Amino acid sequence: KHPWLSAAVRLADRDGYVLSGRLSTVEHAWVLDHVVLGTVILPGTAFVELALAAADAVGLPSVSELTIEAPLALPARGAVTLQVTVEALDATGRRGFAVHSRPDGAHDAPWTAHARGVLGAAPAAATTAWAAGAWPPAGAEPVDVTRWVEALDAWVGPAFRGVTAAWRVGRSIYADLALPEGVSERAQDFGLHPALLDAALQALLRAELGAGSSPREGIPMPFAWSDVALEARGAAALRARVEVEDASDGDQLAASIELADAQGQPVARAGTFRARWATAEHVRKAAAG
Repeated sequence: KHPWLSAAVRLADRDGYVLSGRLSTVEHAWVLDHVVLGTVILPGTAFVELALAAADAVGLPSVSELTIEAPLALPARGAVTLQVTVEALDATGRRGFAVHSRPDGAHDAPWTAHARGVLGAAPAAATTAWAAGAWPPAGAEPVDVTRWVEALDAWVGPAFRGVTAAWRVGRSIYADLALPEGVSERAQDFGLHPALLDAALQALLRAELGAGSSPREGIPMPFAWSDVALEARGAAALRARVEVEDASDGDQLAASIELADAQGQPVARAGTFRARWATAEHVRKAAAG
């Protein structure tokens, strides 16, 4: 089952699936803590979670690609209806998909597309030996996760403060991630709780927007993910390795993410995450539609 998807229909007239559900900000008030430069939107890691749920429903192991097209503005006390569409399996073993929402109750309001991509085979496994033994890895320098970062600390609520400690060795950020109290109780209901995957992004941003960085307007916003596969569902706390790619584009940030459980074993990996710097007005306008 899933907290946000209540039906998974295998289509009868073509090779495809339609997953439907509902996201209530009363039942899941934690999502409202995701305030982005003043605008309340669902975290993009929630689209990853929904795509991972679709992969499980259709028997594929990975989200090969996901593009975020438009944010999902969250009602202060209401619900949105969700739909995940999954297309036919092609000769390379891949399926297109899309994630959509519409305001709850308005049964002929138009659907809004938030994310699209392709489901497929899983990429190569990555060791989690970095999570075993010495922690942090030898030679690490601390990242002060309590140091103020305006773009995060001015805005987000408690569910989106999920980094308990972080360090860096060169391009690799190592972090302890944990869902806050209250929020953690639902972790077992998700494939990968969106606030827990978002904590890996928080660790990256605190490292990149922190001490010694040049000030910049706004915040990097995820727009694309590649090769995201879960090995274990329902985790509440993790160790993370976030390896930053050398940025060939000054307006973008890119990294891989690897997550390990408390026993040192793999939980999930994202081959690539890509973000682009966005201003407050850009986010406001995008959420307004």
